[PDB]
Amino acid sequence: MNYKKNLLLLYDRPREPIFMGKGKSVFDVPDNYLTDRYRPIGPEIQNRFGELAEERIPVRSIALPDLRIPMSLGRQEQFSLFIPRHRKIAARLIDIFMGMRNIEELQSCAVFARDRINPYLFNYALSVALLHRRDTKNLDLPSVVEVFPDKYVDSRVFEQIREEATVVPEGMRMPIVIPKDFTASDLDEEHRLWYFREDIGVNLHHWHWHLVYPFEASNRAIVDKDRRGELFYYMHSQLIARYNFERFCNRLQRVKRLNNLREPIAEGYFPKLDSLVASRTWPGRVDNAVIKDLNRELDQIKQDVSDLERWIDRIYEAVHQGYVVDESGNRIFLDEEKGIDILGNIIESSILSPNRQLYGDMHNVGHVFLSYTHDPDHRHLESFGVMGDVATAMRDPVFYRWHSFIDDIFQEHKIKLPAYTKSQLTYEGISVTGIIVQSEGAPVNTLHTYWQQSDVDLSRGMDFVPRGNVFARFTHLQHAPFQYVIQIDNTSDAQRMGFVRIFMAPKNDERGQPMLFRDQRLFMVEMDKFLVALRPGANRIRRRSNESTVTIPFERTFGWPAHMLVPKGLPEGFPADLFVMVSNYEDDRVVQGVRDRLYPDRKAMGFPFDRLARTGVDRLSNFVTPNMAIQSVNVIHIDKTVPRT
Amino acid sequence: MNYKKNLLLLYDRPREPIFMGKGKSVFDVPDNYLTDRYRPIGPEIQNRFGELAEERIPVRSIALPDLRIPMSLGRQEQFSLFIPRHRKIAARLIDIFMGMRNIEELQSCAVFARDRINPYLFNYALSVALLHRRDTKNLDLPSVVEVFPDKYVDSRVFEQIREEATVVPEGMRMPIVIPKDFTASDLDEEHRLWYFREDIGVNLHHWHWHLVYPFEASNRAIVDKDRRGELFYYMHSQLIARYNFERFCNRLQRVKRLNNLREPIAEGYFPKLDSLVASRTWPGRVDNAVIKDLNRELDQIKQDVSDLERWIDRIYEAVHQGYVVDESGNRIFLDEEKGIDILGNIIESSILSPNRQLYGDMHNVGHVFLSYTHDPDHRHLESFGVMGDVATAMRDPVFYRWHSFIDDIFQEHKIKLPAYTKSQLTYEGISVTGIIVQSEGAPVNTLHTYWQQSDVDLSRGMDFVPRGNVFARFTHLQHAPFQYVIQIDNTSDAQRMGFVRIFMAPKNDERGQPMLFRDQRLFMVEMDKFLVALRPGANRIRRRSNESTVTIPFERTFRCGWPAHMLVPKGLPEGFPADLFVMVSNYEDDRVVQDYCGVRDRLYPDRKAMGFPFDRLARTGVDRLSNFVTPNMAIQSVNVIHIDKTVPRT
Ligand SMILES: [Cu+2]
Ligand SMILES: [Cu+2]
Ligand SMILES: [Cu+2]
Ligand SMILES: [Cu+2]
Repeated sequence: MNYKKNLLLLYDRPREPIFMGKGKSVFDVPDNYLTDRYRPIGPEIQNRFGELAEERIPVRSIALPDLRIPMSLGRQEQFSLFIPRHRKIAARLIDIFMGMRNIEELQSCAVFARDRINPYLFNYALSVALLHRRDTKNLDLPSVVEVFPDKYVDSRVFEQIREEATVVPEGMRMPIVIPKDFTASDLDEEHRLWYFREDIGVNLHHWHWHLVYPFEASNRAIVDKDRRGELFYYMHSQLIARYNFERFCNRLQRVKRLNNLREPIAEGYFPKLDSLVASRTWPGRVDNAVIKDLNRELDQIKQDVSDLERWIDRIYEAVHQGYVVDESGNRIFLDEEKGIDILGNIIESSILSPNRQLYGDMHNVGHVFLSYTHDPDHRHLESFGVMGDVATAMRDPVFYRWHSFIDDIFQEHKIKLPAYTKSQLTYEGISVTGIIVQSEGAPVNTLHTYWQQSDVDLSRGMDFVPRGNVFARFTHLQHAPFQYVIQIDNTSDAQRMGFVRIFMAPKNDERGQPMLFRDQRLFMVEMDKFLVALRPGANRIRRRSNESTVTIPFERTFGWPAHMLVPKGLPEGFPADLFVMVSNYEDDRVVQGVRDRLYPDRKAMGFPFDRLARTGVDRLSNFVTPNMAIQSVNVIHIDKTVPRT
Repeated sequence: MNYKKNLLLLYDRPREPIFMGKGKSVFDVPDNYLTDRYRPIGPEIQNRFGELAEERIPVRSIALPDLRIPMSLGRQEQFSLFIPRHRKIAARLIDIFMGMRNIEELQSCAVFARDRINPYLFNYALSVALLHRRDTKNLDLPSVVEVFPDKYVDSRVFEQIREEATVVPEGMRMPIVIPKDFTASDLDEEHRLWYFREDIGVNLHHWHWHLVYPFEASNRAIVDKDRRGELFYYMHSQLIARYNFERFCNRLQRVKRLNNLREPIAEGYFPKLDSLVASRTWPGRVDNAVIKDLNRELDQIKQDVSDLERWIDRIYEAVHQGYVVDESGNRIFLDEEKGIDILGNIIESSILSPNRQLYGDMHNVGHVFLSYTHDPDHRHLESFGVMGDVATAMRDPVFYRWHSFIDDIFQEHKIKLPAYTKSQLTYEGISVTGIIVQSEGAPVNTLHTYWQQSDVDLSRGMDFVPRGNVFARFTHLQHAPFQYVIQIDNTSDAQRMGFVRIFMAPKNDERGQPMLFRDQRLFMVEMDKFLVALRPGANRIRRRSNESTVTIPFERTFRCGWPAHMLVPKGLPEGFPADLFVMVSNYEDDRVVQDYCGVRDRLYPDRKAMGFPFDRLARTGVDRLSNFVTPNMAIQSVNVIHIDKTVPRT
């Protein structure tokens, strides 16, 4: 019905009151729905904004549960899911929206609440409700860039957009270029990774992943998605693999973990963002900032660094011991199957953790500590830095250090698992004899990258700005389209089903030597995984880059961003090993890419390379079984700006 | 294509050679496909049976893997999946059929093999392949009663069917009545349970359950179905709950477990079956037979009773300890979630058992011991009794004693789990205020049962019998149709999703008082479990007996779940008092996303343990059902009346 489309109007201009009229419509709000500020002049308003609209949406006056808790968070305050208190507020609001029987009462509850609670919080609470309420399925939620551009764009543009929109008539408006590589100069070598850390695409992917797999909400089934623990491990683990790749393409070494929390943090980061909702800017972190004990009475944070250290010490112990202990006192064993999944829930701290009280909230609390170095006891009445919000956390370099550490902890369980036997990763009969890649107008086994401007309408997000279009020009990494061509022999006499698993790693190390397996296995980034039917004899499989199951199409973002599928490489060319494996789909099958049910692969995530090598294996070229293939690829960057065409 | 329909012709007349022509068709078999006996007279045969056939199916000559192992089992021998050796033979044949490229070779391999290997084995191996192969989905396999009636019918009828078919012309043939209550007289009080033990329906359900959820070495993909261990526990556990119900309706006490294996078995059983494939009869077991150490060199069985006892001693230890140990030496914990599932695989010995070598093959080996009391060292060259075949095991009373024991072991784990808290089984907002049942022409809260003859065409199964129809008349328990009517209040302000869980148990004890929970919880039989959407305020839910998720209709079981006609216990002529119970649980917690009862092909659609409200002990203060209840539950006194009359099928 219309109702579904009418809720989407709530996302329009989040700070403009709901009675101001969104798109080609306007809401006919009761007077008891007006805020205390505006209610005493309600007559002057409803009339003043009503016209020039094709529709007037009526809204029925309902009972409405107490909205005290939802309204506890200030309107001009920041909202983060990492802060203990906010979690309880959001989870309560989510509960209200979720608890509205009809799609009409959801519209009524929403319309009332919208102008009383924190915009950032509202957006989250609604987003979560719509996606998991049963009436509002298969919907198109507007990109959070378009509703909250302040979390994605240098604050400098805002006063240009205001100028352009006020001075120049519609149709003659110039697109606003969004600054790139703007957070640090060349004195900071970290500035080179702007195209990854600060890319709109990857920041959206991270935000959205945490939307669909929350770690604590209310009602366990929403949190309890198949293998979400392992997902949390793997997804974040791939972020760093990809980051470490991009590091090598900018003449840097692999990211160093946060060894220990007492030592200073070398790399500072000023994000250059200005929250229009908080009307303040996000604080920066200086070079050689030190983590400090938190005492944020308001936010309900009373945590010492030693608490964090204690959690880590215990988690390590469990991992080495090989088992954990639940609240009850019983032991649960970190086996080959569910071990990783358990560990994930323990480490991030999802309510699925078998003993939150003992093993703590290790990952999340780390995000808060790192974001509050500048004001840990709230004496300066300052908010958290960028690492305190999932939406912005990936912008900071320290993210990769903290997430690097966390990964090492997971590793110190994976290295305990028994090596995959020759048997276990052989497909009797199947043999892959070669894989290549081809781009139009480029040699074989060669990938190209470059810069590319794209346009986004940030009009819905620009509150109290003259209506019209406001196009912004993003510059971001892009790769030329390509396709894999895989030669597979059956030699069985029957149709064989198989999973094609494609990863890519660097060929050598930072010192220029052909990488060993122990090293290289951790640098393999997944590129594709798809099901294929093989006829007896010979099969030529072809797969386009845009068919990738790791990626989501550009149009959707505006899943990992498509333009970020290929590492940057170097102008002189960057050498890389492309790897493919065909596994026996009958074993890997899940009787029942992203998936809203169960995860469609029985094998562990990162399956060929998650575990250590079997004895005698030393490098990739002798790890291989017949049903695998390696290929030298060369990744060439070109510093030029292509259009979108 | 046609090929799918052509394989179904293999099931036709299992002992008639494949070149004799099945249904309205006949196979055009190569001469190298003929048997050594018939090869030298091929010229005379292909021609002789070519006549009267509409279609002629060609068959291409292929290589054909070595069929030595499949052919090791004699043609006139019995076949059981419990016997270690047979498992290896079948698993190998399954492997051959499974490994054939196209459905042109599946048909070719089959056609060749069919007349060289044991019919019972062939049927199994094919059934398994078809049910789990790629091209052959949704294919309706003929009822195993129709292909092998010898496992389901008193041997006496066979010489009547032969007489009738030879003497009387088609169309004028009288339906052959199948004897009921024929295995024992009234001196044996056990004879009363014929309508359950010997019912075609329940024996088919058991056979089929083991088809779709094997434990067999085979391949891990086929055996590893979601929670099959818990399934094995629950399904068999419900068999005994239902059996114990039917016992109470025949003035008998609850089934006594097999305490210890050294003491005699009081209840003998002569099954009165004659295997036309083995051309012999199944042996009986005498009263006060004792289990004896097996030494069946041929079958590859060298097991002592003490071995069994040792496995039991160890399993008990693990259950009390609260954990098991895998081959590697690590400890795996029998937790609230997966504990039961693990234990199931350990006890039956499914290849999924985390340590077969230590905890043994306890359930299966028990079936063999009990079936070989009459000839344990093979000195008398006799085959196993009825307990040695899944197809027939439920006919013997000892089945329920052995399966009763096994259940007690599972229980020993369940009583360690923490009681469900008031919180855990409350649905905040939902309140069930009443449940009733209504049958056409009968007071409220009253169920009726009776006898009913039905007809089945056993024509496909009657080898070397003049072609035509051969209808057999089965007498079996039946219940009058009914429907539940459940009054549920929402009081929330939002549409609430809920699982309706319906069980039924006996009302009072031996002394005539309300049964206590500790006792009654184990006698609750599942009657239905279905999803329901509740509007704010008041909701009147109605559910027909024939919509039950525990059951499958008549049509299926005569051409899979529990037979529909066996859904209701028999009750008494004077009326049998019973507590009907319903619970509405919060489906959001119980949901298993996903796009029934015992057999579901997909993952199991319920996060809660099987049995749910009654699998665990009572929380403190609870004592009987009427104070176990939460608002979202309801109890109702039902009365089950039997009437000794034979209704027609209409
Ligand atoms: Cu994250
Ligand atoms: Cu993080
Ligand atoms: Cu069984
Ligand atoms: Cu059994």
